[PDB]
Amino acid sequence: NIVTLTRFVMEQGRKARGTGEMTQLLNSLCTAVKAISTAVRKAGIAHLYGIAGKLDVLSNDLVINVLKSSFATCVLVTEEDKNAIIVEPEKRGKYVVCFDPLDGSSNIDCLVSIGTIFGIYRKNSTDEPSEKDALQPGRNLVAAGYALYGSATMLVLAMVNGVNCFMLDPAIGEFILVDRNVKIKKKGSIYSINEGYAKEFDPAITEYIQRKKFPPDNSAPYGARYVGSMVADVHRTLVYGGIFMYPANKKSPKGKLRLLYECNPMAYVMEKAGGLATTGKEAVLDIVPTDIHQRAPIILGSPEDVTELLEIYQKHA
Amino acid sequence: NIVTLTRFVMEQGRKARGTGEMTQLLNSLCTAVKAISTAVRKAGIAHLYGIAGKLDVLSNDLVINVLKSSFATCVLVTEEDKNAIIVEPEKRGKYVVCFDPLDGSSNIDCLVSIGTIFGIYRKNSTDEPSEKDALQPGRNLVAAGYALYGSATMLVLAMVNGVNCFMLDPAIGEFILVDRNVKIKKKGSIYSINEGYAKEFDPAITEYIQRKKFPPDNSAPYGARYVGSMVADVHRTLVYGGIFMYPANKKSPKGKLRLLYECNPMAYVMEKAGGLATTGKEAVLDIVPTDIHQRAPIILGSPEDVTELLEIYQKHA
Amino acid sequence: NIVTLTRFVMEQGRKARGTGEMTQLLNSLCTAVKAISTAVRKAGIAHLYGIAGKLDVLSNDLVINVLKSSFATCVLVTEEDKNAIIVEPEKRGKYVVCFDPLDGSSNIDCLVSIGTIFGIYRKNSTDEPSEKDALQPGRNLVAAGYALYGSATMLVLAMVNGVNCFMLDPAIGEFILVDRNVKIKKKGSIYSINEGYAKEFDPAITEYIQRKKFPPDNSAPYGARYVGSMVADVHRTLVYGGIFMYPANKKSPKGKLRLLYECNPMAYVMEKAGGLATTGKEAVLDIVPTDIHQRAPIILGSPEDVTELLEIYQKHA
Amino acid sequence: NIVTLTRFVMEQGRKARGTGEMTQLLNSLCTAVKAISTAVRKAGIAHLYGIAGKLDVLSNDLVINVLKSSFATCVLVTEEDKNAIIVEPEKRGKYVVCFDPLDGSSNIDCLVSIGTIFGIYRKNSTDEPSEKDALQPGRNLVAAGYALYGSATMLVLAMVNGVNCFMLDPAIGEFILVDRNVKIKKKGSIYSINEGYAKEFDPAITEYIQRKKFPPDNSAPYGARYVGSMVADVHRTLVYGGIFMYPANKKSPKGKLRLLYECNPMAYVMEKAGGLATTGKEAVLDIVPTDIHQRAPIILGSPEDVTELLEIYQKHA
Ligand SMILES: Nc1ncnc2c1ncn2[C@@H]1O[C@H](COP(=O)(O)O)[C@@H](O)[C@H]1O
Ligand SMILES: Nc1ncnc2c1ncn2[C@@H]1O[C@H](COP(=O)(O)O)[C@@H](O)[C@H]1O
Ligand SMILES: Nc1ncnc2c1ncn2[C@@H]1O[C@H](COP(=O)(O)O)[C@@H](O)[C@H]1O
Ligand SMILES: Nc1ncnc2c1ncn2[C@@H]1O[C@H](COP(=O)(O)O)[C@@H](O)[C@H]1O
Ligand SMILES: O=P(O)(O)OC[C@@H]1O[C@H](COP(=O)(O)O)[C@@H](O)[C@@H]1O
Ligand SMILES: O=P(O)(O)OC[C@@H]1O[C@H](COP(=O)(O)O)[C@@H](O)[C@@H]1O
Ligand SMILES: O=P(O)(O)OC[C@@H]1O[C@H](COP(=O)(O)O)[C@@H](O)[C@@H]1O
Ligand SMILES: O=P(O)(O)OC[C@@H]1O[C@H](COP(=O)(O)O)[C@@H](O)[C@@H]1O
Ligand SMILES: [Mn+2]
Ligand SMILES: [Mn+2]
Ligand SMILES: [Mn+2]
Ligand SMILES: [Mn+2]
Ligand SMILES: [Mn+2]
Ligand SMILES: [Mn+2]
Ligand SMILES: [Mn+2]
Ligand SMILES: [Mn+2]
Repeated sequence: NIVTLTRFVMEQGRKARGTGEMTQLLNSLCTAVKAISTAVRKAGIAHLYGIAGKLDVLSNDLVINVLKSSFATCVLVTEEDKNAIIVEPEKRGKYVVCFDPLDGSSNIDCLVSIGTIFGIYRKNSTDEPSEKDALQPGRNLVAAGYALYGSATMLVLAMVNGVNCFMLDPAIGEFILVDRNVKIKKKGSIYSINEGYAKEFDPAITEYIQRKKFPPDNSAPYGARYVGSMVADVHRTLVYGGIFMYPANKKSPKGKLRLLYECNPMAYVMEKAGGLATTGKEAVLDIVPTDIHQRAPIILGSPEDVTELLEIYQKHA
Repeated sequence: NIVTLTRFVMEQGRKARGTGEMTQLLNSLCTAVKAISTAVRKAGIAHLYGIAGKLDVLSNDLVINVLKSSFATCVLVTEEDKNAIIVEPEKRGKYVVCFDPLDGSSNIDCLVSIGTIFGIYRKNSTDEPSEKDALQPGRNLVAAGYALYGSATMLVLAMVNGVNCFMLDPAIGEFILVDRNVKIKKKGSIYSINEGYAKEFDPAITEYIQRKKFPPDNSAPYGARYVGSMVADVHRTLVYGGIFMYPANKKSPKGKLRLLYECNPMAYVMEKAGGLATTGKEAVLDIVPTDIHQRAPIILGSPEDVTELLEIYQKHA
Repeated sequence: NIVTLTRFVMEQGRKARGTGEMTQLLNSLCTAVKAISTAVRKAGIAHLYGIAGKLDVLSNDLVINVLKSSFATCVLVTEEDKNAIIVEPEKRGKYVVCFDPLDGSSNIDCLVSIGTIFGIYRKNSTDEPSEKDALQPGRNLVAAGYALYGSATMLVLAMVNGVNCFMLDPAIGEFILVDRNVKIKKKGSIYSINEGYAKEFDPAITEYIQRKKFPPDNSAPYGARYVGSMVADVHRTLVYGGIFMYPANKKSPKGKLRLLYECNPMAYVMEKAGGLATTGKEAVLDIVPTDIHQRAPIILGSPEDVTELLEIYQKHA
Repeated sequence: NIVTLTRFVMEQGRKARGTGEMTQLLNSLCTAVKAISTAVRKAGIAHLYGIAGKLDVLSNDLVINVLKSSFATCVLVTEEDKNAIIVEPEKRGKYVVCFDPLDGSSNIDCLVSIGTIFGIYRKNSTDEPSEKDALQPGRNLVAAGYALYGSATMLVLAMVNGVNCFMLDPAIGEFILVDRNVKIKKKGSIYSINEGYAKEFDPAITEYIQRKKFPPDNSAPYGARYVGSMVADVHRTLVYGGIFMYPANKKSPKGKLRLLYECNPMAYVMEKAGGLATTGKEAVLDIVPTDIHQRAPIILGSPEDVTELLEIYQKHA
């Protein structure tokens, strides 16, 4: 028998004996992702083209409104907003959601895969809700995941007991569990980084890449892929294995990727799947935020590949 | 005042005083592509998962039957078929069609952007049609193009008069003309190649790559992108500018990409767009095929970038 | 802020402090209706028509499998099955569902509106579940409603606190609450019956109809409508007002419509909306079943119209 | 070996050595109907309901702009417009098109089946186009038909060679030919009329109705059906057989149905299908219009049923 995301979430919330506050939140997210998927695939575009009678601003408004109406949140952090968003008391819930409504928005014009990233924290210090409430290490995540709008739409949800992937059936608007308890390969054979910044890479990265192209033991070099869309690159890593890197350089001394809504959620997903997610010096999830839009270096993927690179880092210390 | 593919193809058939056989063909292509797009986004997967108690193969069948049902074709060449398909004399038309029904199939599991590529030739001769009718240099192409199933489904059609882009509106099942008479940029800022093969590159490629990462005139380096699906990489090249490369290496000293249904259509779109497509030695469209599944090295993109690499190819000539 | 069926159901289940067993059941139904709607609108028909590579049997299999997997039911009664269906212990829940998967199936060939009807009972006598468990008067319904596949798809759900209508947005696969706490007009102006059986009508009906066409006080006669699909006729009644009748005659001495899955659910819906639902002699909901496929005469609609007819019945007694 | 509307219309244009102007027109109609169908099934309603913070009018605009964008029309007559629409000489073609963009609009709130009706005339004359160009008897129709938005969306197209039915596959946005060269039954078993007007009927209608309920030769009575939407009632008549009637009464001694865009197209489809369409006195197609919004009585359906009533009309002549 088939398993939909709606059934799964509910069953899990029943086992966890929750009051159903999180369940509603996860039901709101799902509805939000289906709506973004539809707009991304361009339904109704003929109307812009005069059969007479913006995509990340819309996506932002969809996540915000749908999360608010779930009555399960109190603090919202969007890549698109400068400050955290405090929900009105009338709609307050106990959850804090950090999300990137549409990641890889430069790529929209080229029809490159894009996605939505989200991380959910439980408000802990019960004071008037505020920004500080979102400043929690990723180790404190109740749930995280992402929706990828690629050749098909997929939702990857990670929670304490594992990672699960749901495929969207757009004919009936239901996500079907297609992969249960996902685990990443120990060792991969694809590395993914923008080599256009080779001139600014630290020595460890430099040595790593060279080791991938020209392996000491004459083995096969790793294949290279770099879609340029984090959700897409990270999704291929999780599913196929390998390592993804966006280390610090010059144009980004602390990395380009934001911690709250890009790095933490993917680090969480990777960890539950049996992979590693480091900064080069430290685990991404243990970092204590100081700014909601903070950036952080990130290297994630199969444990052996990440370990190997980490060995090289120590070597240059 | 909206232009749909169906309206466009008809007007063009009228201006060219065609008998309507090529229009019927292009209409059948539009229909096959809409059908493939739908199976790619997974409409109906719930049934596979028992809601009531391959893709590469389905795509081939869709194109083949839809094309045959057009009564405008005599010879069909597919990446999936060892031998060329000769049409039943009952449905035999005068067009030769070369296609790759689903390119990037290995990427399906990762949900990377995939696509369909086709090149149309007019049967030149008067004897029984045969494989030999497809063996024409790409310079003889009547029409060529591709459909990209990415975040949105797009059809790019190139003919003598130029290149046009049609976005699929999945709500009404109609391709809408969104970019007319497209021209690639003279010079881009992105290079695209699988650097996992560095060990295998000839000295000209190696030096070019080096010039892009460490510019000798101290100009900003190029960004790197390599989705891993030709249609996706080329489509980004066409719209954003830059260069795409898949030169020869241990993986066949002859290149990986197939000439008839991958390189030619793309070389044809590029040239019509004001760009270049070369093997490093000769222009792709001028190669006289000798085998329907003949591979060939290819470099395409903005003219200035392609000419720069051609010069390096000279310097090592 | 918008309200989806998924949110609404959950919120209601939280207020009712249910263990979430019914909530899952209602979530399963919703998924089932979206799947039937898609098949009814003919998605994928091109495949039957050879773009190379039953509707009530399918609908039946969809309801059954989806209800079973909800783990919330123990007894299923379908118009399509001779005997009640006893769920395996592994999947048992406390609910009994009586449904007509696709009503108005003759009408399929003519594209006439069709629908799904369902009534839900709570297993009371806790013995090994069986048919007798379904033999409960409709007054014992926990929930009932229907999905109408007309110009648009709608789900009408009735429960103890009222009637609510949800419109299906097929772009995102979500039912949106569009009408809250529905109440029928006191008096209507449309009567609906198959006058083709005039020769077999009892005197009361005969007098009623004649009173509608030739009103004693020279008022405007009632308009007449008779789609021939109960869900469609009953839905226009509920929404617009009036009276619907399928009384006993000769070819059907006890009426044609079945009590468990056609009469009870619509009587329940009508009652919560402030309308009446009689047999001519008695209220439909108070009848105690003796057979699962039992038939029963039915007259329902606005209270004044039904009362008026009931007065006439008493008159001929 | 599947036939899509687009393929069919093209082949027919080719067999008739058309210049392709009528084909462009029929293609624009197919596109408008797909667009209307989508707005009817409510795709996107979630937006109306604030998911991110008329129908009659939208339908008119869709048909009007899509038709004008065809460059095959000079005069457009719509039920919604007081005056005929004269096309800008820049887009002026030679076709006159009469349509009711959304028939049964009052039924929208009840979700009853609704439809689009059109009749196409060839402008016969050489002076400035005007309203007067639409005033041709229906016998002069080049093409006529309708789209029914019911449980599935169907397009019925009638031309000189016959009547064909195309079912819309909303998954790929393509009409598929499912019923070829349709012929109505000689005699049916269903009559369709609004008996709420009994008080107003002329003696011929009254007697006929009486013959159907109480057959003088003791044969089975006719079943009654009256959805209340012409396209729905007529479409059922065409496919299942029988008779449909909307004679004159207090509601205009001239009938309710409009001649140019409701009666003629339907009379034309019926006649091409081997049936009859009469006002009781004359055939509908032979009436010479005098006003674009001229109403006319109509009776159509199986020939034997229509001839029986015509005889009664004689008996009271
Ligand atoms: N849908 C669910 N899936 C997984 N865990 C859940 C679910 N619902 C609740 N829980 C867990 O129970 C806690 C409290 O639930 P709640 O009352 O809904 O806020 C959450 O923070 C989770 O830790
Ligand atoms: N739809 C069309 N678009 C562009 N060119 C066309 C079209 N139809 C025909 N032509 C051209 O006219 C030639 C003959 O058309 P045909 O008679 O249909 O085989 C083609 O090979 C093209 O060169
Ligand atoms: N989704 C809901 N909507 C309305 N009432 C509910 C809901 N869930 C539970 N209830 C009520 O609570 C009872 C027991 O709930 P349950 O434990 O889910 O079986 C049901 O039989 C209803 O009476
Ligand atoms: N697609 C078509 N289907 C059927 N008949 C057509 C078609 N196109 C043209 N014809 C016929 O040929 C005539 C002239 O066509 P046209 O030159 O396109 O205006 C029409 O008025 C019809 O009588
Ligand atoms: O548009 P966003 O939200 O800023 O995302 C762009 C990000 O940019 C990274 C790649 O940027 P580079 O061009 O520097 O490689 C990705 O992996 C992220 O998706
Ligand atoms: O379409 P195909 O026949 O399945 O081939 C996939 C191709 O493979 C190339 C990538 O190959 P590498 O892994 O060798 O870079 C792409 O650029 C093309 O999409
Ligand atoms: O196909 P079903 O499930 O038997 O439904 C037909 C029923 O039949 C009634 C009308 O039948 P008559 O032809 O006797 O009026 C409706 O109101 C019901 O929908
Ligand atoms: O399409 P319109 O202009 O809105 O008219 C609706 C029509 O109205 C007739 C029904 O009228 P009565 O209520 O008078 O039977 C139908 O048969 C037609 O669909
Ligand atoms: Mn963003
Ligand atoms: Mn981002
Ligand atoms: Mn292929
Ligand atoms: Mn290929
Ligand atoms: Mn049934
Ligand atoms: Mn039934
Ligand atoms: Mn109208
Ligand atoms: Mn009308």
